[PDB]
Amino acid sequence: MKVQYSFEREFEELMSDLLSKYGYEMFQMDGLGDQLDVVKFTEDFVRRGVTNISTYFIEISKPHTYLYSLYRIWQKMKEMFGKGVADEFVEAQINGAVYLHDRHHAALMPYCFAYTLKPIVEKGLPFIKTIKSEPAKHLSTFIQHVIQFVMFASNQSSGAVGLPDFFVWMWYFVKKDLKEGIIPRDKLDWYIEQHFQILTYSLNQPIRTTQSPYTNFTYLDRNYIKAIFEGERYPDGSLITDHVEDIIALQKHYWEWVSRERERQMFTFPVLTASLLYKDGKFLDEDSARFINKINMKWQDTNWYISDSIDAVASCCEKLKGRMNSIGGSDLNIGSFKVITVNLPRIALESGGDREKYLQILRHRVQLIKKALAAVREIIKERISEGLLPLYENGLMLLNRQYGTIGVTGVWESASIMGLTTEDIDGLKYTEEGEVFVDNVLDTIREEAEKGYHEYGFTFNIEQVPAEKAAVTLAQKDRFLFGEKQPFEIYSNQWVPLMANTDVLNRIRYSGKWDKKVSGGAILHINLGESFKTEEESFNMVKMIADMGVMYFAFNTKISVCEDGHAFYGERCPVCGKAKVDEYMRIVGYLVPVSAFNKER
Amino acid sequence: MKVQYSFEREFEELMSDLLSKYGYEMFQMDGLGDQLDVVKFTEDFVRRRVTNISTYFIEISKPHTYLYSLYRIWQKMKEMFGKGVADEFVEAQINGAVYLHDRHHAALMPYCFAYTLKPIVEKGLPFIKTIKSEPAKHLSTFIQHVIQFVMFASNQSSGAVGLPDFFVWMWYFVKKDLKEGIIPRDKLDWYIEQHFQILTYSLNQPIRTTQSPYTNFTYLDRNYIKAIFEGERYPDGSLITDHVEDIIALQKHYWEWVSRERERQMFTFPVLTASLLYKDGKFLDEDSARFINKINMKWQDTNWYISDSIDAVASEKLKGRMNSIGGSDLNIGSFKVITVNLPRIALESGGDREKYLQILRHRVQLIKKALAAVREIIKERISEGLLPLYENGLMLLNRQYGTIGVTGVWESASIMGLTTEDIDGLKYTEEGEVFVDNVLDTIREEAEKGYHEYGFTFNIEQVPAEKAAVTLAQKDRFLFGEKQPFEIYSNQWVPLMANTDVLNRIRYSGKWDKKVSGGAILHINLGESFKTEEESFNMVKMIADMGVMYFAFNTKISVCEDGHAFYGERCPVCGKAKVDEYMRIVGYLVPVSAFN
Ligand SMILES: [Zn+2]
Ligand SMILES: [Zn+2]
Repeated sequence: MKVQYSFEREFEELMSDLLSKYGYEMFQMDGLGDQLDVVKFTEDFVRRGVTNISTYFIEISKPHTYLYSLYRIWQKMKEMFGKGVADEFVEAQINGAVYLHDRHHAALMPYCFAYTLKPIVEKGLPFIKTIKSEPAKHLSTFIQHVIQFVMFASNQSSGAVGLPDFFVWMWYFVKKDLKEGIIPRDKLDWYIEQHFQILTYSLNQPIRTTQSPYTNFTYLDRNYIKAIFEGERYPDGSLITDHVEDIIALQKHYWEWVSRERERQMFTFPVLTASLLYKDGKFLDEDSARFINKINMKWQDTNWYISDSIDAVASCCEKLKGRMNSIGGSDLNIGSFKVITVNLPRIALESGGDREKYLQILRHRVQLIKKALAAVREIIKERISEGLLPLYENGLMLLNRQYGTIGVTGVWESASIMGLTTEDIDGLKYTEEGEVFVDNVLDTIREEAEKGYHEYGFTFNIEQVPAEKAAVTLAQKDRFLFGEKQPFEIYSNQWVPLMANTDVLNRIRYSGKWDKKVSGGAILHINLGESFKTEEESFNMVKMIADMGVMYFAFNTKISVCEDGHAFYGERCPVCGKAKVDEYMRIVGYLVPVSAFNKER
Repeated sequence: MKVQYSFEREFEELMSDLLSKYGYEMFQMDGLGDQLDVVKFTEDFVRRRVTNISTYFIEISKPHTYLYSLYRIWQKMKEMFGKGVADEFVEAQINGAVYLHDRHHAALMPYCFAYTLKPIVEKGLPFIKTIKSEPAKHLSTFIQHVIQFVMFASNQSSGAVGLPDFFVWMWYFVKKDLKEGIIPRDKLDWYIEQHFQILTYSLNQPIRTTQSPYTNFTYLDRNYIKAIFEGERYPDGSLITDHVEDIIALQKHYWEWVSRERERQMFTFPVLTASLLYKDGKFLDEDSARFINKINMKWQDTNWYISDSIDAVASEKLKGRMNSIGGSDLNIGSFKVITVNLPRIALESGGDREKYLQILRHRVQLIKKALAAVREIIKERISEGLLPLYENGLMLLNRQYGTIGVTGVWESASIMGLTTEDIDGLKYTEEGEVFVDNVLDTIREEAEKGYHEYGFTFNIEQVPAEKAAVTLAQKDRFLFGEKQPFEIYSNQWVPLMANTDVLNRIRYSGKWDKKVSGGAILHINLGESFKTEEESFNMVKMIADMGVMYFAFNTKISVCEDGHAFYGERCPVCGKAKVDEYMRIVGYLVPVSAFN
């Protein structure tokens, strides 16, 4: 049976011309071949047996909503910029010169946001319109509302649901219920922990599919609490800044509880970050920094965020400032509506090793990505006007607080193809001409991101993206097109590859030079041979790393699990005595089970 | 642009022949026309506010998964019974002689079940395999697991999630938390009501799409509690039956709380039923019956279930009540319903009743063969590892019926010339009553033969037919023109809005409910309001005496823009005017403007 999809004549002509030029195999690699045949797709899915039937109904329509989104983006770009520019983008997306993230969602909903819970506390759940819900009056109903909000928001967006001020609002309800005698003192710590447990297990127990929503928590230091909440009041009229020491103590209690709970059961969410202010050789909140250094000795389960100023966060709750990162540590009231990534190894292959030629091609392709992002933003505005995205109508997601993102991947592999990498006793490194080359690539992307605000009327950022699927897909398309000239099976997501032996001093130096050029849109893994021998050792090393200008980092760890999910180190579980079956490590910046995750890439 | 869907040659040929015979309009009416064009469907969806983007991703693939399910059911019928039979079933589904329920899910997952919570209390959530969960130790974590269970089960099935023994298990956690000093004796009622509030609001606040899952609660009388749980024990070793009076008291407390909560905010779920044993003119638990009668006076929000025996629930041919609205017995369900269009057969017969009865018997025999094929496909999916509620002992396949549905009994009779009107109002003729007797007796003869033919048990239901009642009438008008004068077909023995006298309605239900073993509902519109409890209770007894098995009374409930429930034109809470009304249309209370 042949079934019709109704496209304009010009788009049919383009798709036919591209099939002529590249062949059916190119379409098959991009997800637009036999995946569109519902019968073949279904009979393959049911025979692959972990997965249950709820996954089928989510996956079956993804090729069809991708095809729709690519058509709608072509239509809009043709209207804004002309037919030639539109045709150029569709060709670049199908052949792999660029990568459109969340492509099955791209003409329908936005990427991510880091939320404040103030509207939830004051107004309840106003975005659910079939019933009127009253604002919470006690701790149990506050916790219920937080869970419902996370689940709602994860089906109105493709990426992370961030909650950096969670502990600020939880403290209010703890104190209220204590003063009222709802919670007796002799039961206060029991009560707090039982709510920690309900929230945490809910965020790791998937109802549909086999994966939970992606969530983030942040430990806010005393400087951050004070700068963000100056002037603001709780619903009882008291000043939030009058309660800083109680908020700090509730944050410390959660971090201690979760470190103990991992022996009983290992889990991924929420992803943990600590945000610290550091200047001229010292931490401005030294008590919090020493605390995080102490608790991390067990599992290294928390990522370090370091900043030298709180100016950007003072004014959060026209050019946009504030940190945006897809792993964790995005500032309160900041997000991104869409990411589109440039394939850097492709440009290396096209240039023949001529660096001036490389920089010309790069500048043109970044200009193309800006016009595609502008068109996607116009489509999101349409959806808001059509009544389809209530998080925007109700003041939770804010469009004027979201960037358009220019992504990068394969920096190392690109330099390697150009002839600009080497090795010595201290491991893999860039040549002297290589460090200059990377300087020039990032400075050039930055120039164009800045010009965009005056060109298009909104703000652009740059990220070295996690690239969970793109790192594999881009390398495969390049090998299809260029053969043995492209010798890598996967591209890298850090300045030096995750599993390279590069001296710690060189690694730290490189992140010191280049994190600032992407305004904190990256992460560094520190390669420590042997575990830390003492607390003071660890702390001296943290201070060294911060001194050199690294903005976001985490220490290496390899955590074992048994078949019943207990976490430990070594080959035999100390709880039940069974052998290890897998291990948890950071592959794209957060702790995951490695065999399953690597299969999923 | 054209996209290929890869079918066997014989199915391709069949679909081409049916398009030639009936034309593209018949395919459009069945959902297999321009609904399959992704671009048209998307641009139509987005320009229509109640719905949001989460609805789009659920609706876009339904035409495609229906087309796949129709093909797979054809393949399995061909394997089991030959190509002629498989071809006949497809023609009947496309042209409206039959109606396959939940058609977009029919080769992927099953319809419904009424669960016990024993395995949840004893094992936690083992059907979620990516993390290991421990059984609940306290009331708050028990409430959490019940919510998570309902949401998980609603995405592994198409129809209702029933929880008839909820209060038996909630009581154990109340008792344990009292014994362990978690909550003092004097703050007990406040603690209980906080948990009623969390559970109830979660079951009325949709996360994906704009509708919550369909859920049911049952008030079990003292007879039912004693018979179901004889010899059974709680996790602490004590006998369930030593606590009958505590369970009854906790059930009464919920029924009182939810009646008061409607003024604060009106909502639908869970749908409420009370199950009572009644024999030789008397309720055998009179205390509970009088309580239900008393509490119903305000909103008439509970449906009455009447039975004469507890033998079936006391424990290969399956016995136990199955109903799509509410009151399905503990550990009973259905894997699929396929409904017969009775007005079609009236139109095909030309008014000859022996011809009608011959066509009917053949069409029911075809429905049995299609149900048997669906069941074989469900067994395949269980062995592929796709349906974990069966592996984990929550859904049980030998406790599910295959269901033969009916709709349009009255309109069928009208077209045949067997209805009239007199001083009593609209009614069946004498010959018409005997005709309905014969139609129901024929269907039941074939339902009983199927056990020996196929090795599993069949039931009958007069279904709610929310969408089928409209689409089947439309298809018949397309094929027969002015000979089919009705805009919609009926889901009760006489139409709800007809002028029939109430004694007539009650008489028909008293005759015919027993023939479909309780798979029906009688609901009566109240004019004024009851003046006293005693008159209400005598009416309830009168209806029970006549043999009616499931019934309710209908009031007209007003709501304002802020959501408060009341009677009349102006709100006693906030002073604003009425903007809509809640009423019982197919068995459960819904906002009337939206039901459209
Ligand atoms: Zn173990
Ligand atoms: Zn009102």
